[PDB]
Amino acid sequence: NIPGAILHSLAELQDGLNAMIDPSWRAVRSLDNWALAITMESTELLDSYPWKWWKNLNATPDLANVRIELVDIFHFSLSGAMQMRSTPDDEIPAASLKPLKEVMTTFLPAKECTSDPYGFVFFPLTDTQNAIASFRNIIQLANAYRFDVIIECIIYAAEDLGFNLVAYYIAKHTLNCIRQLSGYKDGSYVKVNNGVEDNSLLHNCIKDVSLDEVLDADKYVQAWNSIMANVYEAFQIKESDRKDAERWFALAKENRL
Amino acid sequence: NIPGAILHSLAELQDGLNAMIDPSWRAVRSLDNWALAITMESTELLDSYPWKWWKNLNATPDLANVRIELVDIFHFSLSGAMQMRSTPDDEIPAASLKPLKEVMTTFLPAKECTSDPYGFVFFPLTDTQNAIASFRNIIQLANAYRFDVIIECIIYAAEDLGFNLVAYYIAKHTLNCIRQLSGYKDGSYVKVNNGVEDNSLLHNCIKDVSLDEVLDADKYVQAWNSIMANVYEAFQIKESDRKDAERWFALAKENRL
Ligand SMILES: O=c1ccn([C@H]2C[C@H](O)[C@@H](COP(=O)(O)NP(=O)(O)OP(=O)(O)O)O2)c(=O)[nH]1
Ligand SMILES: O=c1ccn([C@H]2C[C@H](O)[C@@H](COP(=O)(O)NP(=O)(O)OP(=O)(O)O)O2)c(=O)[nH]1
Ligand SMILES: [Ca+2]
Ligand SMILES: [Ca+2]
Ligand SMILES: [Ca+2]
Ligand SMILES: [Ca+2]
Repeated sequence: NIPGAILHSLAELQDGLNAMIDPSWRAVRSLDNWALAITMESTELLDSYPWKWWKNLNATPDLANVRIELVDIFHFSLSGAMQMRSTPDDEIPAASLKPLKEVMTTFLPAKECTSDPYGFVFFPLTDTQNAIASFRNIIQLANAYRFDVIIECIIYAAEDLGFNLVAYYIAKHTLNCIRQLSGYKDGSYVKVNNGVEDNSLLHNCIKDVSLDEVLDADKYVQAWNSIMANVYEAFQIKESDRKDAERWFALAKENRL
Repeated sequence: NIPGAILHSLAELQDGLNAMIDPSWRAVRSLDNWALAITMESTELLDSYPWKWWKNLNATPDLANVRIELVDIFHFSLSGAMQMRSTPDDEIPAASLKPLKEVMTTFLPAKECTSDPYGFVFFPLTDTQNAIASFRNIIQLANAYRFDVIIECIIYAAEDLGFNLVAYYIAKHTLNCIRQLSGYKDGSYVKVNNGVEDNSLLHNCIKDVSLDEVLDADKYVQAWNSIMANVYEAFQIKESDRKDAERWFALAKENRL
């Protein structure tokens, strides 16, 4: 799905969000931090499905929420990948250098099913049993620091669930920025404001964005900016507290220098 | 901490709760089900701690909630252990028969610390970094079906956090029963009723119970019955909808026949 130059641009966005949280995030964060964050998000993903046999039987999967949780994993996976790229070779943990088969047991659904390219995520993801096996595997990828592999898995999940991964990433990226501006660190952010969850507003912010537009080498920057603005406008954020893509790219290009 | 005959009696309680959920639970449930449930609970446990570096900085650990989450893991671990005991030898998965070192990477805190007997959980559990390493290990035990090992870990955690594991188990066991009577399956249960979480009521139901009383070979049944009644009374449950220990033991003894 995603061209290399687009993925590089997403990483730059991720770098800027991470730096907003902590200027020297590479020096302060650890590979285990990102692995933990992914593990935690993966359980939020699974909680979108009616996996419990003792509660809410015959509930249908919250597939809309799944979009969000996939994008959250993606943020942490991009982060872990560049944490790895920045890790000196002699500080790379053994689990990430050993054969994958030696550090992971792979889980499979009972019923026959499509797979992603690797042997890890299963379709359709409308199916609870496919989702369970999928994200038990993701947690084991995380534990073995295979952030790049997790990234591929997410793109295929997004393909199957029939949503625009990149568009959703920019929307949530923007919300993540918004939360840091609005007291997320000090506990004053109202995440569920008047019964409504902040994530739930993001869907309407991406209805107007096409698959070709968000990945198109010429069009992507304008399209990402329009998602950004939609999200900032949805949260009543003043113009002067906003950033655009170019700005995130600029902050990354000087962070690299 | 816990004598063998007491653990056997807890298993009988667990068997009865599981049968209330599904009469033939051994035939319908799988080892992966219990492993998944433990994985999910372990993330709820970790969410009691200020592990996030981007939210609610300098929050203190919800150690009271930790008690509950530990007991939830215990319920699923007892369940997995007797699922294993009931699994024909040729259906036992390889991960549970291989050397533990071959199916698990063990996580350690950075700072020096006490351990439980096995090499898996770290003290004090007032420390976020100890908790993180502890439950990343628990999830890997779960994935390798080491339910009995998880059980030992929980007893040592309870020792360090200075609470009565068995007393808390009976209280939550009773609440689990109460939820099944009150529409948990069909979605009509009010878990957060008037802003208050049901689990949060359980603490006052165990203040009057001592460590010696709940494990004492003569006294344990009366003590467990009094916790049971306290919990049923805390949720306004009519006498005729209650069960006592003897009753759970009786239901187990005929389920075995
Ligand atoms: O250094 C970071 C830290 C967080 N994040 C982002 C990624 C992810 O999209 C987001 C997740 O934040 P939370 O887990 O705090 N909340 P979420 O959006 O999952 O809702 P919930 O509170 O229900 O978990 O945090 C970063 O990108 N970089
Ligand atoms: O077959 C089962 C299924 C559930 N259980 C119990 C064990 C555990 O104490 C309890 C957990 O139920 P939930 O996860 O539904 N709710 P919890 O108490 O963790 O609160 P929350 O909804 O916040 O997860 O279910 C059994 O004992 N046997
Ligand atoms: Ca989260
Ligand atoms: Ca999330
Ligand atoms: Ca739970
Ligand atoms: Ca729980």
